[PDB]
Amino acid sequence: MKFAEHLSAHITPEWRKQYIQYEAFKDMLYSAQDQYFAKFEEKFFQTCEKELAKINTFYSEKLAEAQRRFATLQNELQSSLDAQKHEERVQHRNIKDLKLAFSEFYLSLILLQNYQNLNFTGFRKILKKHDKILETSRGADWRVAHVEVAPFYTCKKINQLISETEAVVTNELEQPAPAWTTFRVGLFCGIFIVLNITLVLAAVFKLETDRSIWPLIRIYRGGFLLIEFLFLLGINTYGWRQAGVNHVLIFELNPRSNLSHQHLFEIAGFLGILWCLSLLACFFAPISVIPTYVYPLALYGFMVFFLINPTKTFYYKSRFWLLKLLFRVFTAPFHKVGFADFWLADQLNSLSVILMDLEYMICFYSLELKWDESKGLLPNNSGICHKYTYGVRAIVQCIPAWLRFIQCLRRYRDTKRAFPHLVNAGKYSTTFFMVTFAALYSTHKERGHSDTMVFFYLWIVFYIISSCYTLIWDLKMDWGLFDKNAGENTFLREEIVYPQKAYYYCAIIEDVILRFAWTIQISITSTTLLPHSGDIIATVFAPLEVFRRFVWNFFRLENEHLNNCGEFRA
Amino acid sequence: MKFAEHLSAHITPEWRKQYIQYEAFKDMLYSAQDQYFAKFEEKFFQTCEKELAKINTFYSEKLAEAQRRFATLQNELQSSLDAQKHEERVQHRNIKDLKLAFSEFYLSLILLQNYQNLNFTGFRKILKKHDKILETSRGADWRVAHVEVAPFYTCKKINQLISETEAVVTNELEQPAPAWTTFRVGLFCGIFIVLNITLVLAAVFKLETDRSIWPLIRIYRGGFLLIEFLFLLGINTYGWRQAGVNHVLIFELNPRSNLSHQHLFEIAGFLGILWCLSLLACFFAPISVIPTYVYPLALYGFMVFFLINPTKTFYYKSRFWLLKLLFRVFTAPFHKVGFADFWLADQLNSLSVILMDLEYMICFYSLELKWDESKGLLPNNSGICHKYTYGVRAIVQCIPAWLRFIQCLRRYRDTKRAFPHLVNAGKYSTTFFMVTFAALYSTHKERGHSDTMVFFYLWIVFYIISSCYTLIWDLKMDWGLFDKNAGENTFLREEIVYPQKAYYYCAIIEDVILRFAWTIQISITSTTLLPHSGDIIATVFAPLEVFRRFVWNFFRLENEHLNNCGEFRA
Ligand SMILES: CCCCCCCCCCCCCCCCCC(=O)OC[C@H](COP(=O)(O)OCCN)OC(=O)CCCCCCCCCCCCCCCCC
Ligand SMILES: CCCCCCCCCCCCCCCCCC(=O)OC[C@H](COP(=O)(O)OCCN)OC(=O)CCCCCCCCCCCCCCCCC
Ligand SMILES: CCCCCCCCCCCCCCCCCC(=O)OC[C@H](COP(=O)(O)OCCN)OC(=O)CCCCCCCCCCCCCCCCC
Ligand SMILES: CCCCCCCCCCCCCCCCCC(=O)OC[C@H](COP(=O)(O)OCCN)OC(=O)CCCCCCCCCCCCCCCCC
Ligand SMILES: CCCCCCCCCCCCCCCCCC(=O)OC[C@H](COP(=O)(O)OCCN)OC(=O)CCCCCCCCCCCCCCCCC
Ligand SMILES: CCCCCCCCCCCCCCCCCC(=O)OC[C@H](COP(=O)(O)OCCN)OC(=O)CCCCCCCCCCCCCCCCC
Ligand SMILES: O=P(O)(O)O[C@H]1[C@H](OP(=O)(O)O)[C@@H](OP(=O)(O)O)[C@@H](OP(=O)(O)O)[C@H](OP(=O)(O)O)[C@H]1OP(=O)(O)O
Ligand SMILES: O=P(O)(O)O[C@H]1[C@H](OP(=O)(O)O)[C@@H](OP(=O)(O)O)[C@@H](OP(=O)(O)O)[C@H](OP(=O)(O)O)[C@H]1OP(=O)(O)O
Ligand SMILES: CC(C)CCC[C@@H](C)[C@H]1CC[C@H]2[C@@H]3CC=C4C[C@@H](O)CC[C@]4(C)[C@H]3CC[C@]12C
Ligand SMILES: CC(C)CCC[C@@H](C)[C@H]1CC[C@H]2[C@@H]3CC=C4C[C@@H](O)CC[C@]4(C)[C@H]3CC[C@]12C
Ligand SMILES: CC(C)CCC[C@@H](C)[C@H]1CC[C@H]2[C@@H]3CC=C4C[C@@H](O)CC[C@]4(C)[C@H]3CC[C@]12C
Ligand SMILES: CC(C)CCC[C@@H](C)[C@H]1CC[C@H]2[C@@H]3CC=C4C[C@@H](O)CC[C@]4(C)[C@H]3CC[C@]12C
Ligand SMILES: CC(C)CCC[C@@H](C)[C@H]1CC[C@H]2[C@@H]3CC=C4C[C@@H](O)CC[C@]4(C)[C@H]3CC[C@]12C
Ligand SMILES: CC(C)CCC[C@@H](C)[C@H]1CC[C@H]2[C@@H]3CC=C4C[C@@H](O)CC[C@]4(C)[C@H]3CC[C@]12C
Ligand SMILES: CC(C)CCC[C@@H](C)[C@H]1CC[C@H]2[C@@H]3CC=C4C[C@@H](O)CC[C@]4(C)[C@H]3CC[C@]12C
Ligand SMILES: CC(C)CCC[C@@H](C)[C@H]1CC[C@H]2[C@@H]3CC=C4C[C@@H](O)CC[C@]4(C)[C@H]3CC[C@]12C
Ligand SMILES: CCCCCCCCCCCCCCCC(=O)O
Ligand SMILES: CCCCCCCCCCCCCCCC(=O)O
Repeated sequence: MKFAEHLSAHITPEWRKQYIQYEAFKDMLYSAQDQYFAKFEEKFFQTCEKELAKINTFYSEKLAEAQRRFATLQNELQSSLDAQKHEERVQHRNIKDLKLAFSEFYLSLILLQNYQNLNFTGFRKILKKHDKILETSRGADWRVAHVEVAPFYTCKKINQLISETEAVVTNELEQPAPAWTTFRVGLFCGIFIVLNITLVLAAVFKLETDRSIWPLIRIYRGGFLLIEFLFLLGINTYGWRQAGVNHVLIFELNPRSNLSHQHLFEIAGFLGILWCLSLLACFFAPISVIPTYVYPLALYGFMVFFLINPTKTFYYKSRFWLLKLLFRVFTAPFHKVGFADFWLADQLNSLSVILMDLEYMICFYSLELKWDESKGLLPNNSGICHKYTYGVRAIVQCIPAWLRFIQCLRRYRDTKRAFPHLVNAGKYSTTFFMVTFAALYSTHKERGHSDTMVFFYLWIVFYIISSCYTLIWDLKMDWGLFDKNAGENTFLREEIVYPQKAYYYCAIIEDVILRFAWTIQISITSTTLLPHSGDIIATVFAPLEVFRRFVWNFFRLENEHLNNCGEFRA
Repeated sequence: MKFAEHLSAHITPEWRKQYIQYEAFKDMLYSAQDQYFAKFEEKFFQTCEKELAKINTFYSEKLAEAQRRFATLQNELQSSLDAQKHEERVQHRNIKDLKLAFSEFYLSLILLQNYQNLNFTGFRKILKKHDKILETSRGADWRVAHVEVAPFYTCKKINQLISETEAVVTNELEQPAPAWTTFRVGLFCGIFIVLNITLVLAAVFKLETDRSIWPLIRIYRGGFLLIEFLFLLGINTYGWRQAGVNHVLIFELNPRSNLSHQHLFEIAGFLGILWCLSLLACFFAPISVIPTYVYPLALYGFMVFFLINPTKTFYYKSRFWLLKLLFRVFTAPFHKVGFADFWLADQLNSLSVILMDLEYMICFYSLELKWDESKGLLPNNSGICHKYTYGVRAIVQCIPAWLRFIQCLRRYRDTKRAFPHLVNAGKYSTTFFMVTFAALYSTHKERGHSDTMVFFYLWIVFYIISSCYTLIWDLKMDWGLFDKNAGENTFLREEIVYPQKAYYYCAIIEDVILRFAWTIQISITSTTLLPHSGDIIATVFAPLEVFRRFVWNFFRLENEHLNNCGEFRA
């Protein structure tokens, strides 16, 4: 695909003869590969010099007439304001015609850096293409000897031009997804809606409830949290794009190819059917010979095979990007950290239930599950797997904290700043004390120690420090709120990107309620309180917790683009 | 909505200042209404003269350079052909660039012809709007004395210019619906699919089959037939639009607003969801107190209220367009006939099973249904309603033939041509003899007359008469096939529109096959053969006749657009 034929796709035909004719210069690139060698390798560098001057002459002429039009647009605007200083109703209609003229020139300006960047990207593609076609390194230097020094690239006046246009718009003045991809979202949004209703009815009416269903819920709870996250992240990618925050830049995402919000809802929908089908099948058990415990591996196994597929199909381009990011996060100290590394490494800190539930499924299927009985997923009637023996659950529980804490220490040894790179380590180091004091208390109660209640105090004394540490932190720097430049935006930062100010006030209240209760759940599961209360409270809070991470994703990215608090891009 | 802002909506901004500025004159009109009288009328007969000359000067100049560009393209294309007469690879690449050049030139011709016709429409809207705002007839007189004689309207050279453009393209050279509608279509499709599978499973397993279920099928068949027809008609409109057939013209539809295929798919999906819900509810009967027979009334009454709703919401425009067409069709002799009337009155001829089932439902609910028992839709265990007593079934069966015969007679009386306006009369009149002889056979067999088998031979003899009459007719004039000007397209007409001829051959075979069984289906319903065989053969043949009607609709429109066989537009 080579960026070759898709280059001219996002180019207006009015400049068709003017842009780099990438499709043309490939054709005789393969001519010599099918058909002197030094002459054939130099002619392209002279051919690219033909395109060098063609874009050099046009851009400078366009740039010169753009800044001259910047005088003209200036001459246009305040004169309308001077005209402002039915007659005025036509005048602002004439202004709105001028706002169109400013917008078309802004659109005309928009085309100009594309005439630079698309060409600027268009060059390098044909120079490395020449670089393995003829096995040369001069092309890698030709972009340095010509492109990196060419007038159409070195002069960045076009970048600062729209910077004035955007400013003057805010001072004086003030592609859709393919139809098939939109349809498939509806089809997968409909099969998921009805299938849930039959699941509700099947549990209440058909399936019997005398047998304990606790193992079934604690096994299938892992799947639901992932499906909630992917769908909730689909709303996020729509919010960023609509608001205006350039998530394509902060994420260091591929500038050309990216997943729109419609694409995310399709992956969320498809897994929704498979999860619902597996749960519904386990109830009725239509096969009557295939055991019920084989269905959970079919569901989780399918997702794993979906993610790690070599086949260059089914979102293959975007699947490796996650795989590269996931591995770089897990081996945190061995690599540097960017915004992509930080984001995923933190997202796993609110998805800790899935990692825990993986341990339960592994233990249950290997210690307490009988592979000689058809219905084994539902017990006939006290299992180590759902307990905290040896604190194996505590070790996996602290895994998400380990990834971030190591990253912050690694992020300290490249810049040597105690603030805000070591204070961040404090907020992640508190969760280690959260689980340790919990596990020791529960074991002491089981043994019967007199000072068991002493360990209860620390687990409650250390309960609060964890909550306020991450609450005062998320509300001050991650979101950037509570600033001295509040002005009109009282208790807020000076500039807001999202339309309505009530949303910022709404999330401040919500980020406190769901934070003081979440730290109970991450520590309740270690201790033993009640078999019903050991699930009924962990199943009503875990789907709530991922919602908190969803709203926190709305403001961290905005505060990373407005102020660059993270200093990732400098 | 007055065509006012949507005029400028489908106008390229490059000519925005050149088109009529409908919004400004609307505003001055409401300024008048909010605030001399003749002096008002007089000064806006010159105001439209301002746009009269503005568009007169632009169009004639644009057409003057267009025909000069027509000389230019005639200086361009054969020069490429002369250049045609890797070198030739670059030559034909420049040839394709010149085809692109002719493409935006044709786009500019498109811009010119709408700069004529949309401007023409805007004139008539503003003049008529002035005709009730100030209660004057001069505006219509002005649209006759200036618009109807204007240089930009009287000179139709642009139409033949685009004709020449299409001719040269065929000689030498050779908007998407909003995403919400597509998503809704997908949602309804998925819900329908899952509910159908649930219905099949419930029928096979849960509901008991010892009791007779024939009344349920003979009641619920009509909704399925209607839904199938609507979905197939959506596919029909998609095929028409994609092929190039200008169905906007033959149907005399509104040039601006029309129902694209996805709207039809949405309506079909919604009705399918409702029908499936009604059937599934009738199966389980969850309420256990509400009787099972009220669900068909709920479904059919909801459909009726949907079609007759006064509210100007939910496809209101198309809704009353269909209502007007149906009213004009049913009172056939009192009105003239256009393509819409003929098309709907013929569509109703292949949907007779819906009327038959409506009659059956009326009789069953008025004569044999006990309104004092909850479960009555399923008989406990010989019903006059499902029989053919008095030939009420016969008369409702021949109703559509009566409508079409009356329409053809009215067309003949308004034209006085024995061909082709009287052979159609016999083709539609054979059905009366069909049903009369079938009913007489059945009655005589019930009585036990010796010459009942005489009526058997008479029915069988008239069977082939009815079958070949409409089969030869549909294959010769309605489709236009089997023409002497075959040439390469053997057994076909000289010009074909759809891409592949195998479609034509398959449709010929399909029509010949299915025309000999729909007649059996429409003739058995009067006679009595077997309670199982009565229902089964009709139930497996009814959903096929609508498919045959769809495939006939696929070709009748092409034939009338290509040859004007019906002579409706002359
Ligand atoms: C007891 C049984 C219960 C069973 C429950 C099972 C769960 C049901 C969940 C239903 C999921 C529905 C979500 C699908 C929405 C798809 C919308 C869509 O595709 O529209 C995209 C929309 C328009 O895009 P446009 O601007 O035209 O073009 C964009 C350029 N690419 O642009 C947008 O992206 C904006 C509008 C869409 C995003 C905002 C709203 C989406 C979600 C709203 C709430 C859905 C309900 C959530 C679950 C219930 C909890 C409240
Ligand atoms: C092992 C523990 C697992 C626990 C959960 C951790 C994983 C959670 C899910 C993955 C992370 C969330 C998605 C992050 C992406 C959000 C960023 C965004 O908006 O961009 C979309 C991203 C960019 O892709 P794009 O720009 O097209 O490609 C760049 C290179 N050309 O493109 C993307 O959408 C990237 C994400 C991959 C594509 C969608 C996800 C596919 C995976 C399905 C489920 C995997 C199940 C894992 C096993 C679970 C076992 C219980
Ligand atoms: C990857 C996992 C492996 C594959 C999983 C396969 C799909 C999930 C399981 C589907 C099972 C559907 C029900 C099977 C019925 C088997 C019999 C049964 O238990 O029936 C329950 C109920 C009462 O039946 P009863 O009279 O007791 O039967 C006596 C037997 N002679 O009789 C009924 O069935 C009552 C009606 C309720 C049925 C609801 C079924 C809805 C969902 C089924 C699949 C739909 C798929 C939709 C998506 C596909 C793509 C569009
Ligand atoms: C016991 C179990 C029973 C299970 C079965 C129950 C019934 C299931 C019926 C499912 C019906 C689904 C049909 C919905 C199709 C909608 C597609 C759509 O909207 O796509 C639009 C498509 C592309 O549009 P584009 O050209 O991009 O833009 C047009 C500009 N306005 O434009 C188009 O319209 C062109 C492409 C789509 C139209 C042609 C193909 C549609 C139908 C294909 C066959 C469907 C199956 C029929 C039922 C089975 C019998 C074979
Ligand atoms: C009483 C006996 C009934 C037996 C069956 C007879 C009715 C069959 C269904 C209606 C007729 C078929 C539809 C014809 C449309 C095909 C023409 C076409 O492609 O154009 C769509 C047409 C034009 O609309 P448009 O151009 O937008 O508006 C013009 C004015 N601006 O716009 C249309 O789509 C017009 C049709 C209306 C909109 C869809 C239909 C709504 C009705 C729903 C179901 C009706 C149930 C009737 C009762 C049944 C009782 C058993
Ligand atoms: C226009 C009419 C107005 C609308 C009418 C109502 C909606 C349509 C009918 C829906 C009926 C759903 C099921 C009703 C169950 C009623 C009870 C019953 O008989 O259940 C059957 C079976 C046996 O039940 P049993 O255990 O004997 O009950 C003992 C009571 N304690 O037990 C079972 O239920 C077995 C489990 C299978 C149930 C399958 C249901 C699938 C479809 C349900 C509706 C789907 C939603 C549609 C779309 C929603 C919106 C998008
Ligand atoms: O779509 P992708 O998988 O990303 O591959 C394309 C393209 O692949 P094709 O050779 O099959 O067309 C190649 O473009 P060229 O460099 O050969 O011109 C090259 O990838 P491969 O050589 O490995 O096939 C290139 O780089 P990359 O895959 O790293 O992205 C990339 O084009 P883009 O860089 O524009 O995406
Ligand atoms: O949306 P529609 O139903 O098509 O009605 C609009 C518009 O209605 P409104 O007055 O409510 O905006 C009127 O436009 P004017 O002719 O008054 O400028 C007029 O309909 P009514 O006067 O009956 O309301 C006109 O005619 P029609 O409804 O017959 O189509 C039609 O605008 P268009 O003719 O451009 O479609
Ligand atoms: C989340 C990532 C790290 C993977 C999941 C955690 C893995 C490493 C955990 C989860 C369940 C764990 C097992 C659970 C129970 C037992 C029984 C006992 O003999 C100790 C080891 C053994 C066999 C554990 C080995 C490690 C294990 C497989
Ligand atoms: C996280 C994803 C990969 C899901 C994990 C599924 C796989 C890795 C797990 C789930 C259940 C596991 C099995 C559970 C029990 C036993 C019996 C033991 O005597 C040998 C290992 C064996 C056979 C395990 C092998 C690994 C296994 C199949
Ligand atoms: C940098 C430092 C502070 C990080 C420490 C993280 C690791 C080493 C800590 C965090 C949680 C801890 C566990 C928490 C609870 C228990 C249960 C107890 O019966 C034995 C020790 C054991 C199993 C702990 C072992 C050490 C542990 C895994
Ligand atoms: C339940 C209460 C206490 C807290 C819940 C807060 C929820 C409802 C609020 C907090 C932040 C909000 C978002 C803030 C900004 C945007 C962008 C806007 O263009 C569409 C709405 C959207 C996407 C909002 C959706 C609703 C939202 C998620
Ligand atoms: C298709 C259009 C014309 C409407 C449907 C046909 C109507 C007119 C038909 C269908 C069912 C018919 C009824 C069926 C049975 C009987 C019983 C007997 O006492 C004769 C009249 C009566 C009561 C009929 C009256 C006319 C009727 C209501
Ligand atoms: C064509 C569409 C509207 C479907 C027809 C539904 C309506 C018109 C029909 C269906 C069943 C019918 C009812 C069937 C039986 C009776 C009992 C009789 O003593 C009085 C009339 C009455 C009460 C009928 C009135 C009309 C009725 C409600
Ligand atoms: C112009 C002419 C040819 C059209 C004739 C159409 C009408 C009048 C015809 C067509 C179908 C006919 C009916 C068909 C069957 C029977 C059953 C029989 O036991 C009595 C007569 C009766 C009820 C017929 C009466 C007349 C009828 C209604
Ligand atoms: C069953 C056999 C004997 C006959 C069935 C005929 C069917 C399959 C054929 C007959 C005519 C065909 C159509 C002819 C033309 C068009 C338009 C084209 O752009 C897409 C295919 C489409 C929409 C075809 C769909 C399939 C079709 C309806
Ligand atoms: C579960 C039944 C579904 C039946 C309908 C399936 C409709 C989608 C078919 C897609 C085929 C391939 C086209 C993909 C186009 C694209 O990549 O956008
Ligand atoms: C059964 C659950 C459905 C929930 C999701 C419903 C999504 C559709 C909402 C429609 C709102 C109106 C939007 C109309 C816009 C348009 O006309 O294109």
